[PDB]
Amino acid sequence: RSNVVGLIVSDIENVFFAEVASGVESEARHKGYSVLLANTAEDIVREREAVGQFFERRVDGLILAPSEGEHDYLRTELPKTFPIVAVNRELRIPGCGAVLSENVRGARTAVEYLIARGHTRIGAIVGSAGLMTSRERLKGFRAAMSAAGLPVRQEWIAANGRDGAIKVLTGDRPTALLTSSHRITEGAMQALNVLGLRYGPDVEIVSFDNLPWMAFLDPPLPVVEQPTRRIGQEAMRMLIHMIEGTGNATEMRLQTRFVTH
Amino acid sequence: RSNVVGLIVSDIENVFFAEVASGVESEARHKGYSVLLANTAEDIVREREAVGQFFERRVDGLILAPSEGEHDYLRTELPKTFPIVAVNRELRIPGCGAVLSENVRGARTAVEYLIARGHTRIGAIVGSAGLMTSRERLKGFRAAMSAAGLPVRQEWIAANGRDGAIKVLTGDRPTALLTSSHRITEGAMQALNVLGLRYGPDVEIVSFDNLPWMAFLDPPLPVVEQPTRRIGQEAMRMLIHMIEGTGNATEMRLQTRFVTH
Repeated sequence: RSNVVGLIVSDIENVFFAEVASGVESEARHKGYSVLLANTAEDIVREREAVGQFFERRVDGLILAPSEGEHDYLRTELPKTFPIVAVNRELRIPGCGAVLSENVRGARTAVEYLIARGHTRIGAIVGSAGLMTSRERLKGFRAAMSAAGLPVRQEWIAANGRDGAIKVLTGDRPTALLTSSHRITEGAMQALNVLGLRYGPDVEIVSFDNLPWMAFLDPPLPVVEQPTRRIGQEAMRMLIHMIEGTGNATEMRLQTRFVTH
Repeated sequence: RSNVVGLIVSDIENVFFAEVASGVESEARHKGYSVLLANTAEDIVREREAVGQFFERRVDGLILAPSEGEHDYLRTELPKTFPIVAVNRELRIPGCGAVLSENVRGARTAVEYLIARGHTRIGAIVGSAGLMTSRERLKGFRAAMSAAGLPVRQEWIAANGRDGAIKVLTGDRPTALLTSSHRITEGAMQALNVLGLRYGPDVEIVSFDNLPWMAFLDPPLPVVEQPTRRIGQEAMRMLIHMIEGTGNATEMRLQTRFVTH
């Protein structure tokens, strides 16, 4: 009834979220909704403040890219009729929708690709260990390695992640890494030349997130592309259904695609 | 009096604008304003629709990253008392504030660096020829060349820019290029290997925008860093003054810094 929706993002400066936001804004606009923006910069205290601020302003609903931390307040501080849909990371709160990527499958595909190239010492640098995304991407890694009968040393796993990369690469160090996002891939690239190692001959990398600069390297960095704008567009579509009473909250898993270039 | 401000951005998916939006949102929040977001994707017809949409919702004012096109409709379709501050590109409408970078200075500094390295065949790939940013970044280039007594062939100038790069680099082609943003730098990188040329020994590059990937290259790509967050914060600060009657619209030029890595 107000035709305003609240979009709260954990990091607008990260291009993943910016493109999610573009899909949200494009859908809302096509349907005649306005979009209130808040950026939390991964601070849960700010996320809570924006939730309360957006609620008091009586937005019709919230699209939330959650920051790392507890989200129980959402279930006790808000009416059960206030529609929320999460992107990227799930809430695990009854009634809250989620639009999420197929992380397990994408990671398993990326790592198989490395295995098919002849890597056996393969590691993984992920972001914060507690996240749904880190957890599922790590899981895909383990499943690929397991199916190939390749053992995985825990010292090969780390949770920018430059320091993590630097630690796993100064170990029987891996010849290959799965990185869980473009920003971690940045930190891995920083670790290589901190350690004097050579992207390519010394270490190969498969990453999530399809950034143009990854294609400029030699070899081109293979990536798992996430359907960022579609995540945004579908969250807004599910939020609108919830608001106008034409549909339910659900967990939607969207396809990723492996790009080898 | 509503405590809502309209942020209209020409391309939220471009990291430049995402970081400006971040600065705007952080300053609005600190002052108890909310931010409605529109993304135009560089379409002036969408810009005008957002402006009208935001005005009818009675936002207190607008921060506008202008899309290329005519902006006189601002001056005729809005009350003179409606505060507007532009970022990145100026409006040239009486009463509208602007928060811009020091484009001439930063470009001259980057090109002088190339000249101090021993480049004499130096070109420039800029974005759309009309824009204030392209115009000023080109001017800085010419002033550096001039001061060094190095002649510039027009055919070294092009206004992604992959095609423009491909064109200037298949000419007495330059050994170095100024590129006017990270997105143009992507197109020049694309051109290099379309042409079979080598970043480095064949063509060097200085760019605006400080992206982490630029430092992974060999050599590292020197950049003119823009104060993106501060541009957003100050544009919001100016706009708030204008709304609460505590200050005036003006043109602010913000310091950029040259990063060689």
